[PDB]
Amino acid sequence: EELPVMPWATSVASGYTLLRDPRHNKGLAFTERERDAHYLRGLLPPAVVSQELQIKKFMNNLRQYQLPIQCYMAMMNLQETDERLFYKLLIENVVELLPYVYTPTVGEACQKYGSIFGRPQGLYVSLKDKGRVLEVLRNWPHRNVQVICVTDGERILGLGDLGCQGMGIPVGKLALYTALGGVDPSACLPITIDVGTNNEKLLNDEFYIGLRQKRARGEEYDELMEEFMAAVKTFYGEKVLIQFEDFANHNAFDLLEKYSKTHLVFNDDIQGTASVVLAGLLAGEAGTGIAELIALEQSNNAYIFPGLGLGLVISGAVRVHEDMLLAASAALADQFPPFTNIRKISAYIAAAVAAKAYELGLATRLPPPKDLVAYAESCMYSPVYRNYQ
Amino acid sequence: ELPVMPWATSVASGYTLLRDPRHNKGLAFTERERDAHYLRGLLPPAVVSQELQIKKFMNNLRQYQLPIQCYMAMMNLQETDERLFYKLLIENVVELLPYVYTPTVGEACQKYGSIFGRPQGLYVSLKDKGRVLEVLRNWPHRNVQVICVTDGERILGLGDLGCQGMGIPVGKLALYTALGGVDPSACLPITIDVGTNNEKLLNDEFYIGLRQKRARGEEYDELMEEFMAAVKTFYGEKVLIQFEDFANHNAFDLLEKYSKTHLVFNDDIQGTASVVLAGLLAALKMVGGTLAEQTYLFLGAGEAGTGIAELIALEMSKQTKAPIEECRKKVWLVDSKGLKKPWAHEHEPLTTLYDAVQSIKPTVLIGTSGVGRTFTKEIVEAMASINERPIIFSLSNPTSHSECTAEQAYTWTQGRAVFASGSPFAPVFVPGQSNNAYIFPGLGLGLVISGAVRVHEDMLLAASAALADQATEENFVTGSIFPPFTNIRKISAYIAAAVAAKAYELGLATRLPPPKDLVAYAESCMYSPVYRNYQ
Amino acid sequence: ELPVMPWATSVASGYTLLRDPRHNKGLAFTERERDAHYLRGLLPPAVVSQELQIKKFMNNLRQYQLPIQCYMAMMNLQETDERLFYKLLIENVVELLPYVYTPTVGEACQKYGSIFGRPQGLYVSLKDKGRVLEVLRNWPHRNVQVICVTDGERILGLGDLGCQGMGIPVGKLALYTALGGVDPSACLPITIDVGTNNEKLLNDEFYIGLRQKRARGEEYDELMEEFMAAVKTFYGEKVLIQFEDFANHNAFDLLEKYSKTHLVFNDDIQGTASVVLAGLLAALKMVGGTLAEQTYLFLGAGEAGTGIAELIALEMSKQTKAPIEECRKKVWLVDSKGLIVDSRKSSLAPFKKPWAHEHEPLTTLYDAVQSIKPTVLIGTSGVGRTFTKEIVEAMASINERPIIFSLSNPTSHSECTAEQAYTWTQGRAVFASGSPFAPVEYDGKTFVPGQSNNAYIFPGLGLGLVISGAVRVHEDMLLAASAALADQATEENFVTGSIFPPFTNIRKISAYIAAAVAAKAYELGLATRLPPPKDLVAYAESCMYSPVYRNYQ
Amino acid sequence: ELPVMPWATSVASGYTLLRDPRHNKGLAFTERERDAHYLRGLLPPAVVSQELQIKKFMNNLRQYQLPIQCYMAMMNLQETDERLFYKLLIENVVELLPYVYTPTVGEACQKYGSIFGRPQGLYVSLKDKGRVLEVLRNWPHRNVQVICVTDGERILGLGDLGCQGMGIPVGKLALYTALGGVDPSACLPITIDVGTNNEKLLNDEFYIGLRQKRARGEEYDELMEEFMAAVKTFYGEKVLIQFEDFANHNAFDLLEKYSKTHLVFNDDIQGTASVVLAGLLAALKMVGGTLAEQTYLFLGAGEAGTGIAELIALEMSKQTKAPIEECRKKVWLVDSKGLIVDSRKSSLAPFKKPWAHEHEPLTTLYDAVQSIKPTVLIGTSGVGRTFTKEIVEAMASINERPIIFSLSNPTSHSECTAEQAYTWTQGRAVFASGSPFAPVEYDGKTFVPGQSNNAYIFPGLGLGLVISGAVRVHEDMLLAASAALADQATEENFVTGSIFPPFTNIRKISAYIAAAVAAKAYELGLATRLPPPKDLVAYAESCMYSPVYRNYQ
Repeated sequence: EELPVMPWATSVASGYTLLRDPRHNKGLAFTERERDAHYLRGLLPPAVVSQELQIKKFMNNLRQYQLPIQCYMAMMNLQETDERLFYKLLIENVVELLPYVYTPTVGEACQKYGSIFGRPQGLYVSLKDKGRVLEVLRNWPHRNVQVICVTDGERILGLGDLGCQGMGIPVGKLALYTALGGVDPSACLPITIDVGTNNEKLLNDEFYIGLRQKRARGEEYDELMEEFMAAVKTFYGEKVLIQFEDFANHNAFDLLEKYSKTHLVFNDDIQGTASVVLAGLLAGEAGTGIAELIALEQSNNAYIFPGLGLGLVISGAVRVHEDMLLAASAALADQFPPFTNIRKISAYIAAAVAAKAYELGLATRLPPPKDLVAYAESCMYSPVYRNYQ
Repeated sequence: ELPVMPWATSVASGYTLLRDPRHNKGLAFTERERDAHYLRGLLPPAVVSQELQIKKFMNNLRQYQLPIQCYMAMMNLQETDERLFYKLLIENVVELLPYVYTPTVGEACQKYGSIFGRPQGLYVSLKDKGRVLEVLRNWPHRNVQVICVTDGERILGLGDLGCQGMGIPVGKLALYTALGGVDPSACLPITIDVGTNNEKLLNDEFYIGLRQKRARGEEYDELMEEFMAAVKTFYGEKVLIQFEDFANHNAFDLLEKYSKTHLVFNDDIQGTASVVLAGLLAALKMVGGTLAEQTYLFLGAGEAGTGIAELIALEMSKQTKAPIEECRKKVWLVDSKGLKKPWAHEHEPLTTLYDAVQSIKPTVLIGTSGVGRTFTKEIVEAMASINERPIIFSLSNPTSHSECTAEQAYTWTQGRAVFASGSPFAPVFVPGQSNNAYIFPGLGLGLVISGAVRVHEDMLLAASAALADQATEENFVTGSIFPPFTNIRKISAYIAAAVAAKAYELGLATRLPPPKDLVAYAESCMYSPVYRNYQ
Repeated sequence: ELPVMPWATSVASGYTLLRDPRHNKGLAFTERERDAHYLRGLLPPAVVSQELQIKKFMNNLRQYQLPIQCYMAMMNLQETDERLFYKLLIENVVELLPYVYTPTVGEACQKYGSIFGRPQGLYVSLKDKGRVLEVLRNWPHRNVQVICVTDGERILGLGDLGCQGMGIPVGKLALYTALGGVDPSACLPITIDVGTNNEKLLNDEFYIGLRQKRARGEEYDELMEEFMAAVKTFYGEKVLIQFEDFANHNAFDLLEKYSKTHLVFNDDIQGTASVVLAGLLAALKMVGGTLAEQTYLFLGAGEAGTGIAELIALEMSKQTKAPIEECRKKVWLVDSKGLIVDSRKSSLAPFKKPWAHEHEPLTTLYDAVQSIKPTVLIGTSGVGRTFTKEIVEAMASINERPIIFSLSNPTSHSECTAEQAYTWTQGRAVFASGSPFAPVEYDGKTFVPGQSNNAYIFPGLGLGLVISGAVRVHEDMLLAASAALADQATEENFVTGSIFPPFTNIRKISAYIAAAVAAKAYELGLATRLPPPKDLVAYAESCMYSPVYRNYQ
Repeated sequence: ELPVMPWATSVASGYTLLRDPRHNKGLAFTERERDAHYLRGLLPPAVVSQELQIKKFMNNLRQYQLPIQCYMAMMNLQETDERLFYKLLIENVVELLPYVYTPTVGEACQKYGSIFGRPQGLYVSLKDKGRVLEVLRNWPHRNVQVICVTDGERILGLGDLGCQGMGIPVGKLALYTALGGVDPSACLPITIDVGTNNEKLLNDEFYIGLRQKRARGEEYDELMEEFMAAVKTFYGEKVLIQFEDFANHNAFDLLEKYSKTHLVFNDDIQGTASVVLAGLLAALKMVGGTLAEQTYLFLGAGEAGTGIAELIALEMSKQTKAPIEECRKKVWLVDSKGLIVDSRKSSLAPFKKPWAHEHEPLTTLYDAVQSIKPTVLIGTSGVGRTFTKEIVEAMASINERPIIFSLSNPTSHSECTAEQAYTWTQGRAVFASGSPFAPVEYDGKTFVPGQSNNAYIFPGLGLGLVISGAVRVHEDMLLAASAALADQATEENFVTGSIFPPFTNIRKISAYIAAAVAAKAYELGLATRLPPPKDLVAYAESCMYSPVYRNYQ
């Protein structure tokens, strides 16, 4: 078409290019044959160390950090250096690590985001990108995005407006879509929309990473959000999931009402909460969201969103329907069970969500497979290291 | 005839640029650099200066409870934003030296397998026999100037740490860059893995080396010969090979052999001799007297022990104009068996150090035993009884292995001792650290900038005299014989100029003709870690 | 469990961008693109349009004295600026087809080693046994849609050219892209090298293949089985495997076996059948008559001869509702031993047996023409000048408008020329050839003989399978393609003597063929791209690769 | 403070390796190299040596009908496999010099836009004012040793070809590599585009330059000053800047100005004087006599005529220890108005005045020959057939062995042919020409007249400057190069009539010239690679780039 394209060059990763790619880096788990074939001989010490031994070593060091924020920083650095090791470690130690990678330590990470800023994660779209949102998306090196987790940072947990530093939440949430729901991490895209912040402490902080101005509202905000949602559809198509999160309530409801008619969209604070509380049973975002779903039919949202996201992706759903939330709740209640078997739980939720998408005529991956549970499991990302040619 | 690696070059942009520690500026990339290199959106909107990034990193680093955690964060920084790492290190050298170098670097080697993070340096093992050149070809920097090589057999006073000895050459080269201005892209840390005799490491599931006992004799010699031939073939005649943390017999044999055919330096032998001699020249400028009027007694007669003693005798002969054999008579050493061959003078056989202190009556006492608490209250009180201002050097590293602490040296002598240590000590009197990092960066720079092809003993004398010339009344009043590390870049420039002048004078320099102002020339050659602006 | 290749991605700039034929625009990079991708100074100041670059290339190409030199310049262009190559090919298709396809491509295969330039395609040899999957992993495009594979044993009528047979699939795929709109990044030309029986090539110091005689039997079978299993493992169930230039027994065996397990077709058998049936339907629309009323006589009874005869009998059975066995009765073929007859049955190759009707033996084509009195004569012999003056005059005595197809390639192998067909029939023959012939001036008229080029069918058939997500080729898709092409042949081309529409409107023709093939895939329950779009012609067009330059960020 | 380009390095493999002309070996990659660099399957099975690739290339090249087609194939090879290009060029230098260099390179400049293929060199235009350093940063080789630059105002005898003048520095640098052993990665061809006064090019839709008239004065000066400052800033004090194909006055001004601040050579001015002086020293070695004993007469008193005359007078002053003014006394020149004499001084261009000796005015060359009775006659007029039968016969009457140099280029402009020189002197002329003539059969002998090709001198001169780390060019280095080239002319070439040794041994010749130039740099205190090696010939040879393929890890 007429729109500009990024010219991408592809080559075999070897040497430090391979060691510095978190998607391909195995660290000391590269075998002697892989080291010889990819020009790593001498760049690594002689020992070949399995994924399991690397997990053990990482957990031993992590437990020696005095502060939870230091465990969070070591986890983010791991995610951005050896992705497969990060996901396998997270899956195997989910109960111990969820408080570090997610709530509550992820909230403290957003408060201190500027001061602890390390390896770059996610994509930032600000007011300075007006008229250029598509151009910003073209810098993202993964073409086939399936799940976007987006925030404007206005309502981070119970911590309020954390502006551009709200990025820690979509980054944390997507790690859970991968670890708990098996969504491929290369298909995940955390986004922060920076329209300024009303947080005076952050506006005075020399380490703040966002636009140093008060929060845009009304038409200026609306125009950027409309350009963003149009750019996401133009570039990623009709099937991309846009998961809104940690937006202020009036905005969260307006965004959900508007974009749920034109895109595949859901708001975990409104809909995920309503779904998990209903599954449990069997006046804001949560209060009215839950009340509505009750009338229609640990309370952690991570029991529902990973399986729900997986169910939408595997069915090629183009819209989220309230009946999918009812199906996700019934599937969870049929299984609260612990987070130790979250992958099996997510497969059952994904199969129930996918079945509803087919029944409502909202699925595009046609015809539906006969066993949706086995199909969901076959689609789940496995963080076991690959063997290299 | 030899195979070559086909390298492809392209403009770094996007994540390729962000993941290259040599070019990554993090949030310091300007809006124009972000637009030009496809970073827009990959980074949050703020542009954050190198100075703000230093402040942020130091704030976080000070919150780590353990020194090893500070070391780990420093290694990760070196391997993510190297300019930031070097600028931070230079500006906070006094605070950070104990974390990036001695003593924490020793603990890093002990735990190296368990804390393994980003890959650093090059490993050459017994499995690479007949393929050493092929291994060097994998190193992505063609113009190597300084190689720091070890086999991990003598790590500080911690003994055999095998392949885990890599932490020392990695730390040493960070100091050649930060303190001496050697370009980091021209630095190559190497560990030679021939196995280890450390049974705990051989049993450790996290050990990173060959899980075998050390090779010795012909098998070892053949690998070392192939390694030294490969280094000359690939990097030429002017590459500096700095040997470090080798066991004593091996260290002396390697130095004797390769100093005739390559530009080589053994920091444990020669760097130590140079820094201690400078310390002695400075101490004599603070307390009075000459080198010839002194009586020397060493505890430990290995690399450091005989290394220092040999240079003391050399400087004494240049001043007195007398033969070196005569200058050796007033220098004594005590090994594990009691009171290497040029030092065995005619004397009654004594076993304990205390009995040697009473019989010899030294004015200078130097500890290089690698054994802790060997300088007892009795020995230090005897030194204070024999001399008005006894000169005591307790050099054994790490801190637990030190012969005595600074607190002990000043308390037992009633504040009369002239103290210097190998380990970093807190003020009591500001104890001087007889740190080799005062000499090797400037010495290394001096050899590189002059295009020296051989190290000569007179360059060690020139390096010692230039460091002593930097020790003024400003540091003497505090009780420190050495100038502080705060002005290490200026000190290194003076050392480099003195070493380069010596190379030209001896006909060993190849960068001809010599520049007129060698100090200004050394400074102009020093790597600056200020961020570059990008096209 | 299987090993994977670790691929690294980065923004192409400078010489990396200039040396990538997929992104290189040469002097068409704008000043803004040059600034953004570090090209400023690497190129002279002028910005030169794709249209000006086409003109400049065509000017230079017309100055080469030898057709092989035009072919070499075309291959070098394909491997330096592929968008320019495809746009130039589409715009100058009539002029360039003889250089990039038959006949020049036959000469290119004969001289392939001596003219070897930029690497094209993938070679899988006997030395790759047990490592075929590893070889496929070196191919830098993961989502392959169309594979054109050869072992080079039957190149045109030239026989065995071994590893140098690679010129054919490379040429065919450029036509799937230029004429059918298949994305070139989704095309994969493959040569399977099992050696060659060509003694001249084995003695040639410039030969590029294994310097051995052809492997046969078990060793060959095991490599082919490993190859077909590797293609399915790596590219999935929907990849199209188009077999080409295989010798006849092998071609029929490969087609019978792999058509049950993969999406396959053999262009020499099925593609030829489909274009020739379209030509016959067009000839009958031009001159009147039905398929059933005809009497057919073929010279040559191999891949093309029997493949075409089968599709004629099949189309006839659909039109008449009669059994296919009854429809084969007025179809006759002459091989190297003479007329194929019932008395010869025991010694015939199986593909010949359905055509062995009861009849006295006849040893020459002339005798077969006089005894059988065909209304349609088709040459697929590989032997030039076999449609003699006497044979063509007998056709013109037997028929008011004899239908004569001289399909053997390259040109020197044609059974007769267009000049001969029109002169020898006093301008009454309905003529078509495999080789391009110039217009013929006869009496006061100009005759433009149609070329029964497989490229009229395979690009659209390939696109139709891809866009519908077809998992199997069905014979009814070949009939749908033939009917779609014949529907494009009108009075506009008939008035000039051409039974085919010209290649100038090939993109539109391929869209109609693709839509008819895709409709057939949906109707037969063989399509996986569900649901079918309502307008399959508009859908086919929307899927076609456009070689217009992109604008770069 | 200045911005830097962030460069990323990685191991080349697959198509990245095949598309890099510096590393690409084509079919010469061994099976082990193919396995190690992910090429298995990307190439056909045969491993074909560098020698076989040279043979294959030469076979194809000889089949092109047009010389420009040979040139295009050569440029495409240079930009696909440079080691193959250089090894082929070295081995076939006599045959290929007329295609890669003069005269075909001039035709290439005239048609540069219409034949534009793979990008070569760097373009700096008026649009780059204030950004010249930024343009140099896009060049992917950091350690440039030799820059060949033009503004294309005077290409051979073809005039102003503007931006299309790039073909000359590209050709000249291929010769610094092939003939002199300068590493090609250290060579940088540059065209400065300030517009063109060529109306045919400004009207040509395929012109590649700024479509404007040529800038002059301050605008031109400011770009040239920024360019020369950028070259020093980025490449240092030791980079060689070789000016070429500039108009006479501009070339003079640029050489006078930048010779004081940079390492600067103008091949047209300085290389020409050096090669003709070498021819004269060799002619005198062949037939006997000294420079001082000769009487010189030139037809043409321009850049070449006066440049050569000055270098002859300079060498004569060194040999005799006499002032150069005394050495100019037996050197005479005839311009378009006749003999340059003292009485004409008021109307002469200042550069002609040192040659205006006292003498009666003479209007024809014939009268000048009869009156002056030269022993040496040199044609630098640009006017063909001005060395008439009468003139050549008079030279043979005056001298037993007349030395006749007909240096005007191309052969159509030559003052006389080799056939004419030998016939008109009964085989007694010592003849050389600027352009090649075929051997001459006269009496029972074969005469091979030598050519005053600048390519004999500049490769070795450039190498001599590079290897010694010279910071300035001195006129004595030109004398050392001439003496070194003449020393290579032996009885082996004299017996055939050639005063120059053949180009077949050019690598050895260049090593001797390089050693003599380097020795001169050390002697004059202009060399920085200190101390000088003891054997400068062996040192020059050890520095020469060898185009034999590397083995890959």
